[PDB]
Amino acid sequence: VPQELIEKIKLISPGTELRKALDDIINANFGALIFLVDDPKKYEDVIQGGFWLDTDFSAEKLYELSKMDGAIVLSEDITKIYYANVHLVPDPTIPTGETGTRHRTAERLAKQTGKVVIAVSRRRNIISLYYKNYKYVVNQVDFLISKVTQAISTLEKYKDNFNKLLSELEVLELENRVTLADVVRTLAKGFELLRIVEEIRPYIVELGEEGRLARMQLRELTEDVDDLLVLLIMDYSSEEVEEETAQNILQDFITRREPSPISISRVLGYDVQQAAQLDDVLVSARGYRLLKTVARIPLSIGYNVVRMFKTLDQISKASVEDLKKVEGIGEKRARAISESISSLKHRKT
Amino acid sequence: VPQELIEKIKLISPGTELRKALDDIINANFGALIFLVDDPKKYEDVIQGGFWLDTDFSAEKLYELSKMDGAIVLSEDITKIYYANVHLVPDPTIPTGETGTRHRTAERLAKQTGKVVIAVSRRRNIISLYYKNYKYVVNQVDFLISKVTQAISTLEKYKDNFNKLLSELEVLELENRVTLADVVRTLAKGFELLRIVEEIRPYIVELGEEGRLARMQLRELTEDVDDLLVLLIMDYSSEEVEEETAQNILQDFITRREPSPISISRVLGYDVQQAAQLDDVLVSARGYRLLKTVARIPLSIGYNVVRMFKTLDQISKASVEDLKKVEGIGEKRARAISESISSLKHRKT
Amino acid sequence: VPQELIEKIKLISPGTELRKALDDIINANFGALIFLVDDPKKYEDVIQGGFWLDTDFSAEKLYELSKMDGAIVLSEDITKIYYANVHLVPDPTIPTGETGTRHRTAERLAKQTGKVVIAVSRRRNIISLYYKNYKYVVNQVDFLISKVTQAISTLEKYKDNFNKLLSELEVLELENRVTLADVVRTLAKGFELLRIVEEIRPYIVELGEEGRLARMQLRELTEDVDDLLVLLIMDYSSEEVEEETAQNILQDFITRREPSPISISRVLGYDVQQAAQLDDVLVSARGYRLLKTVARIPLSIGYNVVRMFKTLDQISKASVEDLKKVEGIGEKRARAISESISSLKHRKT
Amino acid sequence: VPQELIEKIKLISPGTELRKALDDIINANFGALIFLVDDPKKYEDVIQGGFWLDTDFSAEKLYELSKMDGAIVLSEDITKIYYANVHLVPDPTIPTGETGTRHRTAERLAKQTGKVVIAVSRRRNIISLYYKNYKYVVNQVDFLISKVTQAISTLEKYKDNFNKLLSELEVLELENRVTLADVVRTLAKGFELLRIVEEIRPYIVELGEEGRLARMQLRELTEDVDDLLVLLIMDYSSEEVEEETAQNILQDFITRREPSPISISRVLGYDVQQAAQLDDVLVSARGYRLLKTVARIPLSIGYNVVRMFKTLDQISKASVEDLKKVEGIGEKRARAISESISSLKHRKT
Ligand SMILES: Nc1ncnc2c1ncn2[C@@H]1O[C@@H]2COP(=O)(O)O[C@H]3[C@@H](O)[C@H](n4cnc5c(N)ncnc54)O[C@@H]3COP(=O)(O)O[C@H]2[C@H]1O
Ligand SMILES: Nc1ncnc2c1ncn2[C@@H]1O[C@@H]2COP(=O)(O)O[C@H]3[C@@H](O)[C@H](n4cnc5c(N)ncnc54)O[C@@H]3COP(=O)(O)O[C@H]2[C@H]1O
Ligand SMILES: Nc1ncnc2c1ncn2[C@@H]1O[C@@H]2COP(=O)(O)O[C@H]3[C@@H](O)[C@H](n4cnc5c(N)ncnc54)O[C@@H]3COP(=O)(O)O[C@H]2[C@H]1O
Ligand SMILES: Nc1ncnc2c1ncn2[C@@H]1O[C@@H]2COP(=O)(O)O[C@H]3[C@@H](O)[C@H](n4cnc5c(N)ncnc54)O[C@@H]3COP(=O)(O)O[C@H]2[C@H]1O
Repeated sequence: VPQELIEKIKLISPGTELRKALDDIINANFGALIFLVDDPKKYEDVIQGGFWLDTDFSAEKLYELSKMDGAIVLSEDITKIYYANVHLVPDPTIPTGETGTRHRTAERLAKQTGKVVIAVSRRRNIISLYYKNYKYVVNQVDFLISKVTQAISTLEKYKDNFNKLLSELEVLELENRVTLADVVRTLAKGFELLRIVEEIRPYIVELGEEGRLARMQLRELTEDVDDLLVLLIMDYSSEEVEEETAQNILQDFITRREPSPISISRVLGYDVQQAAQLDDVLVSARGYRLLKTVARIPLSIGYNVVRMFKTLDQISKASVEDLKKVEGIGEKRARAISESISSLKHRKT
Repeated sequence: VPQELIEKIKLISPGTELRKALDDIINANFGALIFLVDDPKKYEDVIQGGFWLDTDFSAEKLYELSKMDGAIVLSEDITKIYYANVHLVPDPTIPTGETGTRHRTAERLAKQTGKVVIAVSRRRNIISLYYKNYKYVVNQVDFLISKVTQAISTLEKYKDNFNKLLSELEVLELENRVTLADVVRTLAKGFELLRIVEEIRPYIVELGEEGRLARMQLRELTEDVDDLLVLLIMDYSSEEVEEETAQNILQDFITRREPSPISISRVLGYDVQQAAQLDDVLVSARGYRLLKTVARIPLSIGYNVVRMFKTLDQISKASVEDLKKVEGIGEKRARAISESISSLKHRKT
Repeated sequence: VPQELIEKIKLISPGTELRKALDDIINANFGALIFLVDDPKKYEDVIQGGFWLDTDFSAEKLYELSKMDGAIVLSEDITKIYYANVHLVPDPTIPTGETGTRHRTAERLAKQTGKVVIAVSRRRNIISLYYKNYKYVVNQVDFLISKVTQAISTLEKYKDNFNKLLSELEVLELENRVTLADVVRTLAKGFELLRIVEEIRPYIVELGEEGRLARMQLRELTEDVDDLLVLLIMDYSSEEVEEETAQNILQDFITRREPSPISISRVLGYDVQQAAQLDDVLVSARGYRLLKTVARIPLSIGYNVVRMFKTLDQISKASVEDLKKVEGIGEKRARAISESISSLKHRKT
Repeated sequence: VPQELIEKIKLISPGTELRKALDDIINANFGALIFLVDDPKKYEDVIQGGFWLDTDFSAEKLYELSKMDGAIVLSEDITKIYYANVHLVPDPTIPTGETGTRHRTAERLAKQTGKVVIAVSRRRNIISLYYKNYKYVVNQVDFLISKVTQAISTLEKYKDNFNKLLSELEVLELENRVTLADVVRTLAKGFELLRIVEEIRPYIVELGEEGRLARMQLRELTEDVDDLLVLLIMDYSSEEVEEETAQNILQDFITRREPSPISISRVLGYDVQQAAQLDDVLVSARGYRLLKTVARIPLSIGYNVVRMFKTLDQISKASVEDLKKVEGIGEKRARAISESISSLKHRKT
């Protein structure tokens, strides 16, 4: 959805004065045809009759004016009401796939002028926004909340399964018994979880102010998921991979590519044919995930540790003395690494 | 519910153009009587007057036409609108249990012609679909979402209890202190959980496109439950049982038979009279569940392991050398089996 | 709420044909005044004019008849429609606190005849049922579902807190460091949880068929809570207490008495003044809870074990030989008791 | 929101007879203009015509009277209905930002008389309450329940994350490996959780009787959170801090100040510049949290223990003999402290 169009959508999103007025118009079953222009004098060819108002905008004024037949003309920033009860006359030759005089008029005028035109039928509760060659149907909050609440509840389920796969993989990592199947399975669920987030995003935006709690819920649920997926990619990719490259891997599986077993294993650098082979491939974590998230060791410094010990397994066997031989690790970071790992092994395994 | 009827239901399920039109008809309180035929010329005996249109179908056209009294005649694939404002005259002698001219007309015409007839009253919000001798009442999405959301919330509860019973049984299995009561109790909850899924299924289908999130939620919640139940049956049945036979046991308790303690113990091969005897019967897991789900050993190969060690208890005491004496188990699978079991015992017990 | 009245409520609960008709009447904004009698000939003094029908009842017939002014007279079992469009004339001297002719008429007639009278106003969506001197207002399903869904969600919260208190008490029990405060705190939450269940019960009943999922949810959530509370009472009461007596203690705190710290400690047999003293009183579990729920030892036999070992602490130190000296405990039950306890200590502590 | 205004809001909150009447007025689309005064005789200058009633108030009476045009005059405590169908004539010169005769009249009269004036338009479902220079818009229960249910669901998410941070910090505390980052992160989530509670509070109040379940849910979810945050502040502040001072720290971050890392660390007494330095600062718990919440040692006595051992780490190494050297700790409290700590270390680490 183009950004130039997303900007216009904000104009009638829950929270704005304009939307408050449109909600009331809908509740009263009045119809509405609103034309947003900047220079009223320049549309004497498409705007006919009505009353010249040139007054300050307000939700109550718009509502009251919508009681009359015809269209209302507002300024682009919704600060002035220019005309009311006007007859809009766009070029009849302009193609339109709309039905009815009001919507056909709205699409034609928007295409002809490159301006925003809002239409509301008397019987229905949707707001149709036309801008240039675009058409966006805005829904009432109740419909949006139902979809968003369902999506969140769905996300909770995926997240619960992600957490179980993660704790299981954690045990396998600490014991160095991880297979490519385990890794890919965890990444797959992580990619599916973030995809759901991406798909509900437009619903959230459209909710405007009414989407505050929904946003907070999405944040609490998916907080550090992205980072976690990036660290897993770095820890299990066939060959050393830069963080940015890992983040790009993530972005691709979250939008373009499809998170299938073989496909994920393929992008990780493993030449696998059948998904049954995944259980056959053994892999050892580099150690980034634990070093950063648990030992609180910056990636730039974690590279150094991996460069020397190569795997988490070796890192877990290294003494403080051993660890201090690494650039960037003093008695403090050496203790943190050593202690955080020995603590997890004892508690988890 | 016959499949030939489920096909017709899809025609007016959320997502289709036809349903979009019917939703609008309902919202406007217009009534509707739609007849779906393939060869319009062949019904001159039941179709009278009106206007011959023979035009391409669209939701807006259907809606506009429903403003007139009478019936609308569409093509079976909903691509053409043949007539509008017609008088439908089915045989008056045909039996009908419907009330009112419109619904009695619809049921008679559907029975007389073997075709689909859709009726909508002006005052109510349900869609009545008649086909041959069938009648299916389709509900609005809001009603369906309420029932489905409740069922899912209910499933979450059953699943939480299933998970607790499973972790408890896991401890008992690793310690070899399982009784027939423990097994049957876990299977019972598992059968009750899947039954709920089966009962909400028609609601999900009827939701059409609006049932996407609901489906994803059901999948995340019951993902590997079926497999798990089949493996339990294989591990605790009185005598060795094939997977297919286990899957058939599952299908029966999920639809036909009732998951009562004694009944489940009976089908497992145990001659028990009172449910109080279940706590008295000791049983030892064959080992399939752990071998497949944890060691990732294919059932065909797990049979071999069980054939030799007979029980999970013995399998847990076998060394890698011991395990490698089995056909299909090399140093890799022997390690996986041995390590995965010793890890669970240490962590869980 | 009297049972004789609960019986009449069932007549118009979701699921019945009568309620289906009333729902439609409400949806159409028609009013309704229904009189349920067994012998129509015997009310010529309160029933005037209208049409004598004496026909079989059906939802559609009732609905159609409600289009006329006046009242409808049905048979008590809702199988016949006796009159329609009648004028009901109860004694004007009978006291009534209702407003409007229809509701004042309904209450007077119900009091005068001891029969059921149902009233529905044209503008509102509630069903008012009058029977003798009772009046019950039945609500639409949507209102009931909202309250019930909220209550269940609330129960989930109390249950989560109950579970945390229980696992904490479990640790304390296995270690024999329980104080009267710990016990009372757990019982209090358990009494509050079951009370909520008792308060939502009428809402559930009133939901009729539409309350199936709600019931299943309440069952899964509070399944073995009652038993658990009874066993705790038996394990921590100051002096040995019979099961029935424990169940009566439970029933009282779930309805009559208020679950306050001191009050619960008082009824347990402990003479405590301030709630601050609770942390000062040390108590040792008899062992019933663990013996029955974990070792699967019947209470009649558990009494024997307690009679000899006195406390769970001693029971946990007893060998199989020691345990077998008890009446009712053989090598099987001795092993179960010994093994189940040693397993919990190892896993939990 | 001023308390003098909150008092007036209660007058029309769900549960009151007045609100029951207003809900009905709204459902019937009747309008309403209600004036609440104590001495009717004293407003002959703003009250004109209508009917003098001087009768007892009831919901049905108010409803019936609202069918007439004009205003209704009630007594301040809602016990009497003084006038009906009156013309209200407040001073036209008084400033008003309202639209329409009814709302402009209501705001003017409330400002002019310092009394409560309630306005309801025929088309909308909100109740507008005017009092002196205040204006409060009351919403229907369905709107409030949706917001409250969302907020609670959001709180559940924050609480789940708080619990995970707490268990993680618990491990770090028992092992004495806590950094200022860990502490601040936990406090931040705790401050964000309580803030949400504070923001939903007005919605809860406005729900009146319909907010009972909502309140119970908020209580179960945030039960001992405040105490826990206060104890953390006491355990990790740079210098010894009194409980009251800790509670004041809490109140500030829950309303005035913003819970940002550096800001929280700053108020704790640590001179930190960048949030990256937090991971660099090591801190040791005083021991209050564990002493009070786990050992059940009063803060007044816990001060003594800390005064001597200084840190939880030292407290965990102290023998019963060592602990008994402290004022206020006998064999009982010494055992509780020693045993509760050794139990946590064994179970958690
Ligand atoms: N060129 C044409 N071709 C065929 N029929 C025509 C027509 N012009 C007017 N009508 C018929 O008259 C109806 C009502 O016209 P009206 O101006 O009151 O009431 C109108 C008007 O207030 C507004 N509206 C529609 N087009 C407009 C425009 N170009 N400019 C300003 N307002 C418009 O929307 C209302 C409803 O529109 P709707 O089509 O549902 O309803 C239309 C339509 O059935
Ligand atoms: N054979 C008969 N016996 C008794 N009464 C008769 C009748 N034929 C017509 N009516 C009376 O006239 C009403 C309205 O007829 P209408 O054609 O406008 O309005 C009709 C019509 O547009 C449509 N409809 C019903 N039957 C139809 C049919 N066989 N073919 C096409 N349209 C039909 O449904 C609308 C409402 O039907 P509804 O029964 O509620 O309402 C009926 C009914 O009360
Ligand atoms: N004794 C009386 N005193 C004062 N006013 C009187 C009255 N009798 C009749 N009315 C006035 O006439 C209105 C409509 O009478 P209606 O019979 O059409 O329409 C009635 C009638 O169909 C039904 N209904 C009420 N009482 C009934 C009864 N005793 N028997 C059968 N039907 C009754 O409920 C409808 C609405 O009742 P509602 O009171 O709202 O509306 C009443 C009321 O304002
Ligand atoms: N001074 C004035 N300036 C301009 N127009 C005037 C006016 N006085 C009356 N009207 C016009 O008459 C309409 C209806 O008057 P009404 O008394 O029936 O019906 C009224 C009345 O029952 C009530 N209401 C409004 N102001 C009131 C007041 N000061 N005292 C008592 N009742 C009032 O609210 C109803 C609707 O008010 P609404 O303004 O929507 O509708 C008003 C308005 O369009």
